[PDB]
Amino acid sequence: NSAIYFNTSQPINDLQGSLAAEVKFAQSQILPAHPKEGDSQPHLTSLRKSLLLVRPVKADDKTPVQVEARDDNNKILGTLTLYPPSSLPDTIYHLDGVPLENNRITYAQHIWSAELPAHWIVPGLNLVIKQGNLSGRLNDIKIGAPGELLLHTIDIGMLTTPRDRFDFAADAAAHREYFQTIPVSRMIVNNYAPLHLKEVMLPTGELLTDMDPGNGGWHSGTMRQRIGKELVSHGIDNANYGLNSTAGLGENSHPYVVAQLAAHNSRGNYANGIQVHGGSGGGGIVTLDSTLGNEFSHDVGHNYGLGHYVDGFKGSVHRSAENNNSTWGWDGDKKRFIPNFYPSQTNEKSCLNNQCQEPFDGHKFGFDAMAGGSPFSAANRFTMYTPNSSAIIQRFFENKAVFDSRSSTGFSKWNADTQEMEPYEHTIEARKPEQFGVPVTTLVGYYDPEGTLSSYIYPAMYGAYGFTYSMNKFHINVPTESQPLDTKSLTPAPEGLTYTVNGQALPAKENEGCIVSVNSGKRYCLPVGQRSGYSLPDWIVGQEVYVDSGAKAKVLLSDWDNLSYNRIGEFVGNVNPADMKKVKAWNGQYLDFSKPRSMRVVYK
Ligand SMILES: [Zn+2]
Repeated sequence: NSAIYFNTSQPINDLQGSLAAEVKFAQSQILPAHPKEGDSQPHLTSLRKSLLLVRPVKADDKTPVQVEARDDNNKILGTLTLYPPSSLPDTIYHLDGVPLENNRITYAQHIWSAELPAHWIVPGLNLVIKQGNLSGRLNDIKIGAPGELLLHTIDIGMLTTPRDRFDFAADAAAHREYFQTIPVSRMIVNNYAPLHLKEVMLPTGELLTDMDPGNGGWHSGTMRQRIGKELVSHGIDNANYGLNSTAGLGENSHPYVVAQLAAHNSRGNYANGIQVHGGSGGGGIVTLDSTLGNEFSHDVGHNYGLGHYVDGFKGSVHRSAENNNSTWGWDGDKKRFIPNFYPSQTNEKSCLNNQCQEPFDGHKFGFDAMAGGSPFSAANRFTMYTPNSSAIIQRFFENKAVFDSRSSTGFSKWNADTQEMEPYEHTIEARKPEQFGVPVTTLVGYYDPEGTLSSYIYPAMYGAYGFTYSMNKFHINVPTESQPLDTKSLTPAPEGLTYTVNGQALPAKENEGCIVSVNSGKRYCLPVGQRSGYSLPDWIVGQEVYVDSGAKAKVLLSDWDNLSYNRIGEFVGNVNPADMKKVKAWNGQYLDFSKPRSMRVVYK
């Protein structure tokens, strides 16, 4: 017994030409080239590596399939030679050993595949697919904004020590696992040092010690709101926006211009004991008890503009291929599909408001993460969003501005009319960061502007990545590099504060020059006036790389160890591997610098 195919649906042609083929892309999920009538699916997100699935209407698993990609200007981007149906990526339930029958599962039969680089996924992209003498064109590809998510993590102890159970924050792989489920180009997970509050001061001017006089719970308690949410979370969000002061009561003062969320763990001593907070999110905040699984995907989901049971059954239940709201996930690092069903054969149906989705070969179909869904396996510790929710999440990111160090305003926002990221003016009067994603010391507390009395500065909060600038609530970001009716001596920041970047690597700064791994996105940066050691670090040597040079900088590369034999190539701006292969060197010849061995960063 062998081969159990998920998608047995009749392929519909998506091309204009000789070749009849169905086309699918795959980022945070498998998405169609042409969505069916009444189906809600996300479209391609700009600047994110995409799988390309080609299913010829008239099957041919033998004749080589090729893809020629062209940009808006009709310049050939590249040519790919697809993998035969036999080489189609497996499920994450597959095991290595040739004769636990999940290994039989395969997405579909007769599907050809390739990987389209991130820099191709930009509005204007057109494909020409050829299968021998046959050819077809896909020239109406919808590509959305390169969406961004900035997520802060802090563990708050309120009249107690921090819980120390923020699994997500302590696990880099979880940041990566979550990135696979959402339709963004870039995700930054910023670590804040845990906050310990032995005393708690309220905007009413009431100092607490020992316990909050009211009751607390999962969704309640005064501290949970005033401190956990407004002071800490909206404090971190507001400081990054440059707002020096806001009211000590309320959430409306938060501008929420960028998709910036401050996720926390909060527990405090109340008049009914130590109460752990959780189960909520919105307006740039996340109150998490469980930081992995459904609670994370739901709470964060709320920040994307989502409610509960989005669009009833049609929108909330994961479906088989003959239906709408049907898809499978994609793990772009593992190079494997994430099926929308549990690995166990329980023969259970998935129902909502009486409607049901029948199981796939015994496997129970999942659930949106705003309708009580849960991860399928430890392969991805997060809940898969249904195509309907994923489409809403995508629209949400596209409509948000982005912190952008290369922008004249420090911000960029998508122009749906010109199909490009354009500068966005942030208003406090114009407000622009002096420093971008630098370590930060977030100073926080309350002050009485009229006086008489009770102004209180809280202990300094320390972040790995933030933005710096030149009763009421104060929230100011100071660069940690500086070293730090009330006065308080500020403790220096602890050591190991680190942020994570998933997807698109961060851009090179003004007087900086990088080479970046096409695979991992891990950068090797040097400032202007600096060179590498004798040879580049072992990790980057032999790797497929792109150059990212700052406005005031120039990148010098050699294909030899030490910038030797005058075999130096000059790279300015953003240069891709294909444009690193025939570059004129200082020694008057054209050389390949696609696998460099030494580097130097100069001005100009
Ligand atoms: Zn909810």
